[PDB]
Amino acid sequence: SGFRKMAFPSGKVEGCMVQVTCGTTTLNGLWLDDVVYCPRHVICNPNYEDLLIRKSNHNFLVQAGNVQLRVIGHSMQNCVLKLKVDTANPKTPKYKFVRIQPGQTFSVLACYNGSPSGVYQCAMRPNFTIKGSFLNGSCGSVGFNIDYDCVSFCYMHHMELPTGVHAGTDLEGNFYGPFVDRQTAQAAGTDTTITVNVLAWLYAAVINGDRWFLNRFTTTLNDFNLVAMKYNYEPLTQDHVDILGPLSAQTGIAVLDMCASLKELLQNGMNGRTILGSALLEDEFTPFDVVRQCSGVTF
Amino acid sequence: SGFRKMAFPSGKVEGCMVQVTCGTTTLNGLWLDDVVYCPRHVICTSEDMLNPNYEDLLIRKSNHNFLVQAGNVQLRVIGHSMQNCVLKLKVDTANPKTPKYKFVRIQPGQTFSVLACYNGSPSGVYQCAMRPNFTIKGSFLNGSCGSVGFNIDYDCVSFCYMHHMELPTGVHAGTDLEGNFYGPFVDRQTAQAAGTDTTITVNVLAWLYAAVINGDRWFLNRFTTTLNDFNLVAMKYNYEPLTQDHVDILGPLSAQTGIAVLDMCASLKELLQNGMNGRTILGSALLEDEFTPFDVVRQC
Ligand SMILES: CN(C)CCOc1ccc2cncc(NC(=O)Cc3cccc(Cl)c3)c2c1
Ligand SMILES: CN(C)CCOc1ccc2cncc(NC(=O)Cc3cccc(Cl)c3)c2c1
Ligand SMILES: [Cl-]
Repeated sequence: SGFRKMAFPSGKVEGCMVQVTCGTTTLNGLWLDDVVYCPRHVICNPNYEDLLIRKSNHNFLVQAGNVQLRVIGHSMQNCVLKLKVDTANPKTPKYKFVRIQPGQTFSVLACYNGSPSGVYQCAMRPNFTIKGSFLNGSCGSVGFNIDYDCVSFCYMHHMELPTGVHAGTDLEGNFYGPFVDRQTAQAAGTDTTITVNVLAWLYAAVINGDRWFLNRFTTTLNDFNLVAMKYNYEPLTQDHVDILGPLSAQTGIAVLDMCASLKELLQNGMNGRTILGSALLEDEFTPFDVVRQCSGVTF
Repeated sequence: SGFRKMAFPSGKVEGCMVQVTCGTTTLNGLWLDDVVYCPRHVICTSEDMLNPNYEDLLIRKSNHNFLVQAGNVQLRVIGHSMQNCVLKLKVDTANPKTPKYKFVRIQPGQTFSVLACYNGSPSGVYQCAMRPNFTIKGSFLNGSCGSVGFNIDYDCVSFCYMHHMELPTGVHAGTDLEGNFYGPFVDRQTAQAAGTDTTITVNVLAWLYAAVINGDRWFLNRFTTTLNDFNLVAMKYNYEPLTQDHVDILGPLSAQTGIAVLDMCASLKELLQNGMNGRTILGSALLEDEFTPFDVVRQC
């Protein structure tokens, strides 16, 4: 029993964190094989290729623990700077660079000065921002998932937006959202609730003995979406319905049956009650996260 | 900016998790130097659990009865002893991944990270607090026994908890790394219930200071209170009594924000009386008590 916001064990990622200094700027790098990846704004209207041509290898000070790494080359790929180093990381794990979709969750290893300080779980919002916990010096901190023994790197922190939310890129330097790496007026779009995740979390509550919100009713997918659109909820697709299949079979509650409960929770509230210790409807657990936490899959 | 429930990086602890098998039972062990620590109930059957005589069950065991597995490698047990509710298995190999560590006993209200394991393999990490009733609201399934709770302050891992059992209400009970249970619990299948739980008042106050640091002041009021008047109101909402130690410990946050501890106590009294009125504090619709004053100073 129990339901916590759970992160993947961070060990394979900790062995990759390095500190990158260029001039006055100091941020974090991800050392995989003989390449260190970090936000390109470490060299900072910035014409980045023009700023980079002026730089030489010995301008970038890379520090892995108490050891200095020697930069032997550098290139830029989108908004990430790739520093070729003289030493391959012996702690390099089995890895992939993956681009995630909004609604998908991942673990964040927050670092300052190449040293990991905390791990937390979070979701890529529909507006492409992440509601993270980051201070100055956290840039270059990475987001990941683990599949067996393969670490899938999906996010690298770049900046904080005026509302306190965070923006960054995949490990190929492509931003998530309509954001740019520079000092200019940028705002996060209006956010929406990840409907499929709230439903998965309602199924997790049923599995943990919380059934007060269930009813005898059902709904059509169109009628549910007409209601969901009124409450700033993401539209529920037939793919979402298919993906919720295993949880529906395990609990004996049809997806459109659980949708009718969510409909009543939106129109009438919780009435002083809680679900899984929460007074709000939680959307940062995917259907897979619910299944993994209620089966015990190890890494 | 931002405020998340954050766990310590689990890497130093992952390198210590092993699988311990004794007969039909399989649980997790903590391999530090040449010793593997695990719950002593690994020697028990489900029948034995009612009234087990551990000394009697252990005298009948030999080193080769305990199968210890570290990854794909089998460890050879060369000795065994019992210390309170923990079984200490002397192994022939010292763990090369052994970090700098301490065994610490925590007090209720203190937080720690839990690395949940099944079959000696870590599956997840989460942050949680030792409740005033000595239970932990964890996320544990069958096979999680032997999973540990820790804090990693600076370069040292301070082991403070080892999982032993789940209580009928879904909450968890365990020991410090010396085998001493937290709470009036026993490693026995007897009628045991968690006491009535209370809110960790000092932690809610620290979390209110964290919200002020992050720009949220809607909950503040022009009132102050005496410590006694605050505790008389707090008791009625099942809140732990706030002591003068708690007031002293909240000093740095009080100085940083410019809000006196008894002034913040006045906001909490009002919040307990009025609720949130559709508003949230740090993205929460409830008053959060699993962030200590030290956690707030570390994260903000
Ligand atoms: C001096 N004091 C006010 C600094 C604290 O500021 C902060 C505070 C919190 C931060 C959290 N994450 C990431 C930061 N970094 C940035 O957003 C830097 C930046 C600026 C313009 C464009 C880009 Cl791409 C990146 C954070 C900086
Ligand atoms: C359905 N049931 C028979 C399966 C087991 O379910 C569970 C489910 C969740 C569990 C979480 N933590 C720890 C468990 N283990 C124990 O409580 C084992 C035990 C029993 C009596 C006394 C002691 Cl000291 C220890 C959990 C077992
Ligand atoms: Cl303590």
